[PDB]
Amino acid sequence: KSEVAHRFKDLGEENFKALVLIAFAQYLQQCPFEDHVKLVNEVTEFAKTCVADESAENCDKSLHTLFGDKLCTVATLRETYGEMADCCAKQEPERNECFLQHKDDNPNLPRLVRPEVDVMCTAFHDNEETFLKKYLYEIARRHPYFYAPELLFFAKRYKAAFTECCQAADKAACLLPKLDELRDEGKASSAKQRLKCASLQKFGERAFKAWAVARLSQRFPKAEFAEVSKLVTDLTKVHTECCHGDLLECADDRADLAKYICENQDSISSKLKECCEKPLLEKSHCIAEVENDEMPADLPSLAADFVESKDVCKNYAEAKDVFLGMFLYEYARRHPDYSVVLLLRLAKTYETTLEKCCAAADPHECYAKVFDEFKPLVEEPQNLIKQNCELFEQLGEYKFQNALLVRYTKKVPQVSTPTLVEVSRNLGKVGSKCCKHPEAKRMPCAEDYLSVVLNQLCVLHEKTPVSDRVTKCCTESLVNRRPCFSALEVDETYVPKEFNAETFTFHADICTLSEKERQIKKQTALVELVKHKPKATKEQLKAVMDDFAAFVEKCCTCFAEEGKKLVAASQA
Ligand SMILES: CCCCCCCCCCCCCCCCCC(=O)O
Ligand SMILES: *N1=[C]C2=[C][C]=[C][C]=C2N2[C]C3=[C][C]=[C][C]=C3[B@]21[O]
Ligand SMILES: CCCCCCCCCCCCCCCC(=O)O
Repeated sequence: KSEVAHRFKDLGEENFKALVLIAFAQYLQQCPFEDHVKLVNEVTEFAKTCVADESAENCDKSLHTLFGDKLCTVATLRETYGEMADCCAKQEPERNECFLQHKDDNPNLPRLVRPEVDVMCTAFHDNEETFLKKYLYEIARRHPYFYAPELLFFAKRYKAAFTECCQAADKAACLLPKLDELRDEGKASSAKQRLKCASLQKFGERAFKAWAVARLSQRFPKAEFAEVSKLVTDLTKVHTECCHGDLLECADDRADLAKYICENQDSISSKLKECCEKPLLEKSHCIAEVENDEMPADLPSLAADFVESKDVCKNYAEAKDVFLGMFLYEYARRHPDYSVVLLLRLAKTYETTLEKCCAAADPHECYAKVFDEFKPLVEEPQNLIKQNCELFEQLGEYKFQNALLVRYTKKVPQVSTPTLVEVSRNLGKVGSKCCKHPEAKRMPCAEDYLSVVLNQLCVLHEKTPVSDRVTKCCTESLVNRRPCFSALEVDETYVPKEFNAETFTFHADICTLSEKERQIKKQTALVELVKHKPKATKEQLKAVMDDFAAFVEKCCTCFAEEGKKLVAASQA
């Protein structure tokens, strides 16, 4: 079975010529684009010889072998990959394992910098195949562990924005907003894939399955616990393998899970019809982002089996993870409106309760009212979402972001100004995205988007530690991470920042700037305003903000004239 030829079929020549490009670009991050093009063309030509004759020359070697063979022929030594060239002296599965250990992950590559809209649409027109292929090359060499089929999914959406906006009226009003959402979603996926690999190693796979049972029970409410438990086991085995870095081994386990799910749709979900009729690449991908199946009508209460029962301590003791997983599965399938972390708080609370009750003379009397403990935990994110979405409606996205700047700078003023501006604007975005949902779908939307922003804040703070309270909340636990950040009181031991005079100086270049960039600096100064006087309160801050609005809108030169009056007047 010639694997290079079989891969070429059922996957398509176009997807083959793109995955081979992403694959080699993830290893040879230093080699130029045109050098990569020949290698993809050479592998494509060689694959075509195996397509025309499966038992031809060098067509009997498997995927890792021909990959490793072609990779060890590029004068890899002395060209950055000196150590990676030493992998050639090994053989499978040591040579490929050696290749994975030498992915740079942090290559000293310049910021990509997008060209002008007219330049891109012209380059996209005159040479579309070369234009898009350079896009895959430049992104794959900077994200060496980004799952290649997933990176290919973004390339299609990248091309869809160019075909529509390049033949339009105001192209920049069409293309540029699509590219930013595309680039933002690309960073979110990259950080999500890493957060899940780090969560697997830091906290162990016992807690990883708990996250998977809850999410899968919400996704597949019409599935038995045994099916959900098997899907969680296989899904964990896939993530454990895909975090090693090997694309080929990750893809095969990822395709076997989709095949099993499509063969057992009648015992998993009713919403996997059009999902399972997609090709190999999209099948595994679409199932990951599948809508929750309809909840089974007339589901009994969890009072019977988990709090009343007759004897439940015996059931919990023999399997202190299965019985907790059955409670999590039954609670999650009934509450698709809860976040995954909320359901884990209820289970962990139900866990700590049983161990204190089953360690008592009358365990039943100890756990007789365990469900009263869940009400405060369910109402805590609900009140936070409603209090913040309502404050978002009466403010708009911008003024909601500024209310978050003041609130979070006063909590941790030690955080750098560019990080406080970035995190607060992204936290305002989850308001513009999730408050447009009803209460039945607001908590999961917030959980998914907050997990992206809160992790981005942590990885920035991890590389440059600054606050102990940010460090504790960032390394506590992924279940208690959000309640940790929301429980931060304002910093009382913080000494006010010194009045840097130039920081509050503006120069009328902000008059004609950029709607984002103009308010980036308008929000940067607001952070520096709060850092200088951390005891200003909203009334005085709304006064200085109102005084700045009249100073900026009118005097737009005078920025030094009226500016000096503002600084002295604000000193109050
Ligand atoms: C975001 C891209 C990650 C790439 C590696 C993913 C490895 C594991 C993904 C395999 C899942 C296949 C679909 C499983 C169906 C479960 C749906 C769900 O994830 O909630
Ligand atoms: N992702 C995500 C997350 C976060 C935190 C913790 C954990 C986790 N995990 C698990 C699962 C299941 C299903 C789907 C997805 C997922 B992940 O990986
Ligand atoms: C910089 C500190 C960020 C703190 C984030 C507080 C934002 C609160 C908004 C409502 C939180 C909703 C969380 C739902 C998921 C969960 O149960 O934690």
